[PDB]
Amino acid sequence: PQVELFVKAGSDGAKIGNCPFSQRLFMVLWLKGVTFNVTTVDTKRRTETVQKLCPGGELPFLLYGTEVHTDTNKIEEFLEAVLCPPRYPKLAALNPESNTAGLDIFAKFSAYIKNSNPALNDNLEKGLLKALKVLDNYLTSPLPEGSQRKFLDGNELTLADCNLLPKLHIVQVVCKKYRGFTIPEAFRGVHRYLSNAYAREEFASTCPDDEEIELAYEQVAKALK
Repeated sequence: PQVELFVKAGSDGAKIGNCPFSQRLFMVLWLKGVTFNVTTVDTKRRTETVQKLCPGGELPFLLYGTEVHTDTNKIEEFLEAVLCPPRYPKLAALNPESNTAGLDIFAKFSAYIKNSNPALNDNLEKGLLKALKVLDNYLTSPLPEGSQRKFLDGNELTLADCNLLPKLHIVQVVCKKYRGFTIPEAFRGVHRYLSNAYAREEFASTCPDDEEIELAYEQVAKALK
């Protein structure tokens, strides 16, 4: 059945905009190998059909045949269940820990980048570094089930990566631009993971361009005074 994903539009009302939820679903659909289409939505000038398909304005959203699906988590669950073998590969992680590792980074980043007071930056930057180190330890330690492995759960991209990678990419782009902050080179696990991810088109190609991510954070990110 025809699959159509509706995602937020970026700065010019047309390009794909910054949104880790949209990118997560794009990655899942690409990894499944299903035929699908994508439609961008300018939250300041939505179309009639969209105004009707999704009255509440939640984005992203998905159309499966003629049925609308909302809530990124529920949409992902649905896709894993219905796009299944032998036609399409199972993307779920085997190690439960893969599904939480590094998830806390994004919130820590968000608090860190919204803060402008230098006294508080010392603490938030350290909390961000700490969360990055915990992820690094997960990536360097062998997994119970299934280190030098490429991704969170092994050598194949799973649903866990589809959630985390978009978020980490935003962290990197925004932190570098607005704070000159880079993920420590000391964190080899995190760096190898990001390099391995960037080599995969499913991630690289679904990243909005840096300026779009930067501009998405213009009224969020503050300079430290």
